[PDB]
Parts: sequence; C-alpha cells; structure tokens
Amino acid sequence: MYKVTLKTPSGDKTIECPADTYILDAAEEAGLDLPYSCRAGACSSCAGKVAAGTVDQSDQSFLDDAQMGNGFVLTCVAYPTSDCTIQTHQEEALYENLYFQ
Ligand code: FES
Repeated sequence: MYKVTLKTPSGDKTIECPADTYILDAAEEAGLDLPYSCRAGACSSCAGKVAAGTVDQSDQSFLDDAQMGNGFVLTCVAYPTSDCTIQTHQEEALYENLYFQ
C-alpha cells in the first residue's frame, strides 16, 4: 500500500492504504478520530485534505483537480496514488480554504 500520514485534530498517524481501497479503511485501522459515512461519495463533509503526496479523488462532488493540488481531497471515495500525508477534518478547505495551505 501507500503510506499516508493522516493529520487529525488529535495528531497524525501513518496508515497503509491500497491503490484500490479508500483511505478511511486504513485510516480507521490506524486509530484515527475519523468518522464513518457513505464510502460512496454522497457528500464532502468527510473530505480529507492532501497535505502531502497524492490520492485518487477525481470523481469528487464539488471538489476539482486544482483543489487536489491545493491539497483538498475526499476520504470516502479516494485513496493515495502515492505515499502522502492527509489532513482529516478540514472539509471546509474545499469550500473556502481553511487557510491551512
Ligand atoms: S459520507 Fe457521503 S461522502 Fe463521506
């Protein structure tokens, strides 16, 4: 898998997310304070933030490719296309920016 360090409001943890399996599976495995939702992309409140590396969230709701470069991504239907660091609870970041990055 790819090693993605999820940045949670409680800290950070490196998970192993397969190139076929969405981050949240490995994310919850790692022990994050990450909720569980649809895994189908019915919303974007559970939108992770690509702090580092990259992931596959092309079919994200109202998030665009540029947002991924900005470091804004989806946790439900996305997984690392490389080893990365992914912020969790920063859903707003796609909506505005959250001023994190
Ligand atoms: S629950 Fe609908 S996208 Fe996470």
